[PDB]
Amino acid sequence: ILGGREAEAHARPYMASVQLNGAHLCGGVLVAEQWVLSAAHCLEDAADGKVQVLLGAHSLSQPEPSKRLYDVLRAVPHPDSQPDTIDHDLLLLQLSEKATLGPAVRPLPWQRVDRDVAPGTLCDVAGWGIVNHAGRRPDSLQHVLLPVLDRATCNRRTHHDGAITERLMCAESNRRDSCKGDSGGPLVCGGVLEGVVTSGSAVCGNRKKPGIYTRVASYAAWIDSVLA
Repeated sequence: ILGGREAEAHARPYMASVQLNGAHLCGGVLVAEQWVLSAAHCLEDAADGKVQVLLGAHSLSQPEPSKRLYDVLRAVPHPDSQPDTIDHDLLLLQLSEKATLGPAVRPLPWQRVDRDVAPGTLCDVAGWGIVNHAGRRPDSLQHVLLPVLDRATCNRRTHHDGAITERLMCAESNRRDSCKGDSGGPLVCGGVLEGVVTSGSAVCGNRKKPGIYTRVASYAAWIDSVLA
């Protein structure tokens, strides 16, 4: 997270660290007691390759009562996701067992009605992604507040050139943006999960390139069917 701030420890009890071989790979959001939502590309490339999810965490390395590592029973990427596209870039992970809920671990309500988030709404995105252009990554969770950018403006050639579908959304990324390792992370509006960070970035904070987030409401049907 670029242009952010260390978050209050465990103030976002839904926050997940999706992990590969003991290292933070991606953000994630606990959406049901045994299900975490993330990005499909976090996993694409394959793995062979131990995937796990850290819940109740603030610091990735330091001891905390609420920290708990879960093995993953099944990785369900969205079947229409492709390793070379930003489209349908969602991944569901069933935990080895239902999560132990508490002040530091709680599922987050997500959006099921397929309407756009009003442009100008301030939404909260958190993660352990790189914090500067030199590529340094935080030990503890960062967050930032970003205004939602209208899709029309986000589709201008200078920005993303018509690529932002009705299934995607944009947030302003002028000095403040989500970066590499923030993928799969949650974009949260008024206490409700609206976005999942897609593939970005490392080219983090270019205002001419807004942050792209997959709209969860667009994949409500899919999420439910996997969860049943």
